[PDB]
Amino acid sequence: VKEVLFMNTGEGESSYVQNSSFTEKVASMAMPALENAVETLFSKDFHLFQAINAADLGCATGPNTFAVISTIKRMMEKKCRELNCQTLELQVYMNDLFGNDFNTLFKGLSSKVIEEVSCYVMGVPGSFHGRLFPRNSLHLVHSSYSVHWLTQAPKLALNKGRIYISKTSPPVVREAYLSQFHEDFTMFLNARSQEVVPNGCMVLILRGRQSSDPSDMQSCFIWELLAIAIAELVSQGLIDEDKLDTFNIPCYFPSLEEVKDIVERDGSFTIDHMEGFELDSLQMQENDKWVRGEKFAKIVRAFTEPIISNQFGHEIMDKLYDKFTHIVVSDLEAKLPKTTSIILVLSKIV
Amino acid sequence: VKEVLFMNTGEGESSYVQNSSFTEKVASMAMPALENAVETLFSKDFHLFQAINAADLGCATGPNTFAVISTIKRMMEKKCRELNTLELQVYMNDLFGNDFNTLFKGLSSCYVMGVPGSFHGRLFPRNSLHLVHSSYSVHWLTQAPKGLTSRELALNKGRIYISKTSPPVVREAYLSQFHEDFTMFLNARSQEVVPNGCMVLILRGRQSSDPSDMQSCFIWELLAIAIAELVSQGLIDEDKLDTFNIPCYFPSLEEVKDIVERDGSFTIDHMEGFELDSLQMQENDKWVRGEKFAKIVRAFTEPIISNQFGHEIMDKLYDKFTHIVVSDLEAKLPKTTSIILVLSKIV
Ligand SMILES: Nc1ncnc2c1ncn2[C@@H]1O[C@H](CSCC[C@H](N)C(=O)O)[C@@H](O)[C@H]1O
Ligand SMILES: Cn1c(=O)c2c([nH]c(=O)n2C)n(C)c1=O
Ligand SMILES: Cn1c(=O)c2c([nH]c(=O)n2C)n(C)c1=O
Repeated sequence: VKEVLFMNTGEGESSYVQNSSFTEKVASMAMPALENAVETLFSKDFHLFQAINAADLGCATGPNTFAVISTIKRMMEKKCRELNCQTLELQVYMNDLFGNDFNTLFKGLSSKVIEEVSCYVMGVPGSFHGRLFPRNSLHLVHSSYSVHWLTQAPKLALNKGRIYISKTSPPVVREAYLSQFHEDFTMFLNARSQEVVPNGCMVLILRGRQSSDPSDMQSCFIWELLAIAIAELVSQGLIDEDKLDTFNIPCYFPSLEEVKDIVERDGSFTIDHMEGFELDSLQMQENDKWVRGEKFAKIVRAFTEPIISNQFGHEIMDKLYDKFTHIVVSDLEAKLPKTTSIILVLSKIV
Repeated sequence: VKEVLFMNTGEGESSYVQNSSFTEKVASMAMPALENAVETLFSKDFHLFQAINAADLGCATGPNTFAVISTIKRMMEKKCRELNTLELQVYMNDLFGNDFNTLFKGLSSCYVMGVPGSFHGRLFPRNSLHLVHSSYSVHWLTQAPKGLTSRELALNKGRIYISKTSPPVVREAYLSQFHEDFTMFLNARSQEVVPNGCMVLILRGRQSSDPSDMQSCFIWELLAIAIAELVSQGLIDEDKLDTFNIPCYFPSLEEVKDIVERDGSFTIDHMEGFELDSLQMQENDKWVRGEKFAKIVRAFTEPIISNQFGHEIMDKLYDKFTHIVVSDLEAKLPKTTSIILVLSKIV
């Protein structure tokens, strides 16, 4: 399951790295959260000797992951100047599933090194649902749009005819995802529990929703639209529907209260600061519906192609996303509901 | 060179991972050297608490780097029980362009991480390493040795390494460079290894103490002729074979010592040499056993050579290589001398 989850490898031509415009803005909207978090590590005083270990979980191949490395070093070098002490060292651990194209990210990481603080970038392949780093190895943890991806799909059963929680899917389809996120998030939080230094800090950003029920269009339109495009191909006979009935995507966008309660029960890290914000799903600067759709199709296909192609096949991929782009521009007039995101800042209690 | 050096990236059939034939034997001989060093770290006692950091500097995409990790972890498993809750952190280090995807594809308490970059510079935080390993990686320079230019034409015309048909300065030139680059490796590593930490490094060198001995440099010699013959055919430019010199050096046992002596940070617990057959030689067909030697040569020299002559004429080059090895020498070459060197931070 984690053996086939990742984003478009390479390159970048219509891959993940080229189509990372939206997610870069989420980091931009949550950059101060990191900046404050770095300052707290300096207020801790204990982390000033001798080296500070930070890590980004779920870095893909895209240009977003060294954005935060830049802010961490910049902020660190700034407070390094106030302390008037050139001893600060920084080791950064970039984490993603094995299937990820590290060479593309490495080639990207190769350019930005090459200065008060030295920076050491290491790559850590593997799932973050288990333990990745030795005990008390991390002062700071950062994660953007990677937490919501589940360990496994929630569990002749059926979620007809969708790949996700919808208005057309009652009722354990909503409940399973809820308990499943609790299942996966707990592993994550608990695996971190032994990984982060006491009084450490944590900054998590994931895609969620403000609605009480996730079947609302704003919450689940990506999967609802994907579910339509695959279903229409079944009408054409290109794909068998019983595969669509069976396939549901291992991912989940939760509400803030659900997310809080998830962190509360496991009293490892107290919630320093939580917040929910909605960005315009796509820009929206183009008056051409095809332009808005294509830019949004290529970015949606970018982070969904490998996980979907596993179930439906490499070959038919091109036709599905073309049908998906079409119903966005023509059927939906290049207009989509807002996209909620959740800034989640924690600090280990032990 | 740091940008354009990597082993053959991929997974078959010319990839270095499929061509680990020779190196897996060297790792076997240095396994006891590795076995002991891992145990001396336990003798250092302080390393019991709390987690031990190991680093392989030069792991390619081949499976040989897992061979080193497996024994660190397995040896520790026995040491902990007698001592009665441990953790190991292994860093895989290599240049960029290294098929870490292939590396990590072959990959899948012990937590391993990938560290891209040269070991001629800083790679790890200060006082963070207890044990460091590097097999057949250190003898690569960061550049063609200085002093092969210009004077103002020149100089190793027409070969790619130290040979008989060459001015006396090339022996000094290659020894000059290696000294400089190795110091930086020792200099950089001097500030990462914990005090009384351990460092086990493996490279190949000469036993003849003369750089131009056929035994010591047959690989580059057999290549140099292989390139040269294809030059006569007009297939490859002539000036290129002359100007280009390979960024690698095979030091003597005594020459290694000085380098380590000059830089007082590391002391020598042990240092030895062992010569292995360049090929087996357990096979009867020369034309079908020299190819395996030809394949593994192509596994680590294709990218560094394709860079200067283009990948366009590569296939014909190693075709002559195999021909030279299997016809001229009748599939018989001098043994490859390998060097085990065990060090400790003098702090
Ligand atoms: N269980 C898991 N363990 C480790 N990484 C995971 C994971 N589930 C999803 N991911 C990774 O999380 C990534 C989200 S895309 C990365 C988001 C952001 N643009 C950035 O560059 O940081 C994907 O590459 C995916 O491989
Ligand atoms: C659910 N979700 C998105 O919606 C999204 C992602 N990156 C984008 O740019 N978008 C829009 N990823 C990574 C994802 O997980
Ligand atoms: C110079 N040189 C070799 O000659 C060699 C290597 N691997 C082997 O199997 N051989 C023989 N490597 C890694 C190397 O750099």
